[PDB]
Amino acid sequence: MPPTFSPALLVVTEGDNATFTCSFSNTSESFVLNWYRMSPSNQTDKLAAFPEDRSQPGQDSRFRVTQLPNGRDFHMSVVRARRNDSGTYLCGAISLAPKAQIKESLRAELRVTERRAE
Repeated sequence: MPPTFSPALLVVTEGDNATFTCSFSNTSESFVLNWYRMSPSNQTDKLAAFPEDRSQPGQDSRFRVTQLPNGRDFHMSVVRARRNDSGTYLCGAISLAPKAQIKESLRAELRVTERRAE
């Protein structure tokens, strides 16, 4: 039922492929799923989408969407995360029609900790 994005806090190490889970419910039989970073200025920046609504080849390819065999569950991965990727994130969906509008999920935190000594 509700548009969800979890865990509410993900803690990872520098160079990890940091993954969150989105979950969505819709009346529309088909839709675009999309992903955002939320700024301290309270704006949002587009990261990735499925089907790919990212438009341009200037999108950072580290941000990955993968569709799960659950049928309505989705893997949002920051492939090779650095300390600068720490911040707030949130998920969304929108129908294929031109009259559509974005349904957003609740927000979560990404936290990237220092690469350990070995």
